[PDB]
Amino acid sequence: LHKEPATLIKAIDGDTVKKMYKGQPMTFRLLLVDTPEFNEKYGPEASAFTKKMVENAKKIEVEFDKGQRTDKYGRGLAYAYADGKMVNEALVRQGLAKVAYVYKGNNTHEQLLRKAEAQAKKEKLNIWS
Ligand SMILES: Cc1cn([C@H]2C[C@H](OP(=O)(O)O)[C@@H](COP(=O)(O)O)O2)c(=O)[nH]c1=O
Ligand SMILES: [Ca+2]
Repeated sequence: LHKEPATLIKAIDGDTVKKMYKGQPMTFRLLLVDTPEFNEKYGPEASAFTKKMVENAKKIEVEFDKGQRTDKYGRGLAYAYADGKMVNEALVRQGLAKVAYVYKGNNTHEQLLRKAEAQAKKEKLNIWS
């Protein structure tokens, strides 16, 4: 896989971020994770975590996996990076997202994210508290 440029347009919630990619607006849904909805417990905390991470970044990048690049809603499916740190992993490591939606052929970073979730669980963080 490889990282590609994008710019932030708007953080939407814990696991959706609108970005400009190849010069076009696109809503990205973060691969391999599930944050709570805003109306659910830890939903506002997940939204805030993602928002701060992408708004503070000097450099946003997206990385597509090997398989489908958009979902049935037209959302881009990618790993998002903020100054080189993966947002998807950081959410899971903080107990603000579960590893989820692991479809075959778009699962390159699965084991990395599962390791983060185990550590969040051991620490009883947030969702795991
Ligand atoms: C993360 C992800 C979600 N989706 C779909 C599955 C779910 O369909 P349904 O909408 O029918 O439940 C939905 C979950 O996204 P949200 O967690 O954003 O709701 O998005 C994909 O198809 N591929 C993916 O990689
Ligand atoms: Ca969600």
